[PDB]
Amino acid sequence: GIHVWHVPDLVSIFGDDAFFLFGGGTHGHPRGSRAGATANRVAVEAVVQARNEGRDILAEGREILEEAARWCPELREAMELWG
Amino acid sequence: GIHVWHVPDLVSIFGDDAFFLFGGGTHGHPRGSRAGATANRVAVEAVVQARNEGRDILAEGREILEEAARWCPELREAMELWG
Ligand SMILES: O=C(O)[C@@](O)(COP(=O)(O)O)[C@H](O)[C@H](O)COP(=O)(O)O
Ligand SMILES: O=C(O)[C@@](O)(COP(=O)(O)O)[C@H](O)[C@H](O)COP(=O)(O)O
Repeated sequence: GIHVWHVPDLVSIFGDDAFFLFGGGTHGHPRGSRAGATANRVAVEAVVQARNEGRDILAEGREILEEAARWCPELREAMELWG
Repeated sequence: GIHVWHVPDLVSIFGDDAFFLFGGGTHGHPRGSRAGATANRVAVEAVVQARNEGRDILAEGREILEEAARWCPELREAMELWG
């Protein structure tokens, strides 16, 4: 039962050599599966980029996700729906 | 100085044989011009189609635009920002 909000913690644990499966976190998006997949893809790619830039993921996950939703609506709707 | 909110009034006054120019209503979108041009395009087609459906425009413009924004992310931002 993972969604966009769990992306920063997941990247902290598993690094880059792992699979993240969003069963209900993709199809549960308020605008279908295409938006849900884009939201998760944007969330992961944004958190990884910040980690590669030296930011502290565990502490700045919320800020990274907000900054990415600031330019991606699909992630914005995903976050405001869950958690 | 016309934005998405004025589309129900513009379509009612002018009909379908006219040009609508969104100069500052396209580039003033909180996410650029390509996002702004989509919100203007979706708003017009939603109002025009709902007029071909027989629904009243001058009274149900707000509702029509809200149903359009429910599935268009670009239109939702434009309606939130202006008015
Ligand atoms: O069957 C399910 O629920 C899932 O498809 C999750 O889909 P959602 O993402 O929609 O919950 C997973 O296969 C199980 O959770 C496996 O968990 P484990 O890896 O512990 O076996
Ligand atoms: O200069 C401007 O304001 C515009 O570029 C509109 O920009 P916005 O769309 O940002 O207002 C138009 O040329 C004038 O409004 C013309 O108005 P008229 O058609 O009455 O000459």
